[PDB]
Amino acid sequence: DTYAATRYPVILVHGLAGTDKFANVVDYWYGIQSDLQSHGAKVYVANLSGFQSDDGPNGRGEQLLAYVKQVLAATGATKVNLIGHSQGGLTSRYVAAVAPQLVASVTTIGTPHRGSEFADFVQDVLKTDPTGLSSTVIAAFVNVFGTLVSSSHNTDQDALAALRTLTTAQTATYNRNFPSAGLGAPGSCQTGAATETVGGSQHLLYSWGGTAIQPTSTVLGVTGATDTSTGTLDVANVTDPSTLALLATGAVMINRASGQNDGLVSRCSSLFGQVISTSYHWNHLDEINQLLGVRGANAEDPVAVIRTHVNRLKLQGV
Ligand SMILES: [Ca+2]
Repeated sequence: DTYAATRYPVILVHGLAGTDKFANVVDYWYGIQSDLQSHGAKVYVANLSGFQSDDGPNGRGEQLLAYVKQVLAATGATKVNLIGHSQGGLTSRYVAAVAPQLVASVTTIGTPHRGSEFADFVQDVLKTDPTGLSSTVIAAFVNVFGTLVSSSHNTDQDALAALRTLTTAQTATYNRNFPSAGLGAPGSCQTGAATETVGGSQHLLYSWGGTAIQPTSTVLGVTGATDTSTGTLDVANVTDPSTLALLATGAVMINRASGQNDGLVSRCSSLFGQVISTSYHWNHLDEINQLLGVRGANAEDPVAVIRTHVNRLKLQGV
């Protein structure tokens, strides 16, 4: 029907990616491209595997720019609507920066705009252990990464490179080089503006995230955390391995003062443009309806949220 029939094509920009160029990427936004298409959206999913950072000369941002130009040629459209998850939001920021006239909006879904405390933690472990692996938490993350992408003769080094880009230092510098009206003050834990007229082009800036992992009590110097997406004996804890894994990574973050997170990105780091909500009982993969659609008892429907938003865009005139 036309519910999600925006004026400009929607491009879904994945974040967690492997190193193999010749990879497969349709099922990252699990069940989302089809749903959007059923509602009239013209949806394209970018594959940016084999590129690490966004701002190189031969990086993800330039790749995505390429893809945006291809989609436009294929559709006879003049602008696109970028929706990005995790690093995907950061590289959507790059294209809008670099080519204002081709972008109608930039939406962020759990993007570590001010980095990740878990990514920070990992860089410290690697000072001592180059493999990471003596930390069970890191090892948990590596297996989750692997399940979401695949072993393609490896999971290990890709998993780690994925977090490299996302450290507080790294994003600090990125933002310095790639200013957006959508970002608030460093350290304020507030957003910027909902729009931005860059190069005669106004941009609709949106974001949302999930704060399923909540801190609880400090005893003996350590502060607990709770997953608030699950119910007691939740099957999602067995059926989906990322559920507890991201509670573990999320607990590390909490003990590095992140303070409410999806287990990878904290609430404050997530904020960009018009924040639709950060109240979702989601951990980092529930956001993309992931690990094959399993969510805890209290997690909202990822697919409805994104669809409602693509309709929002239709109503805003993009
Ligand atoms: Ca899940």
